[PDB]
Amino acid sequence: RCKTCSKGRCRPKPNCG
Repeated sequence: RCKTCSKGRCRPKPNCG
């Protein structure tokens, strides 16, 4: 549960790929 979805956008984490 490291990946987070921005407000409206959904992208991978910088360190948690």
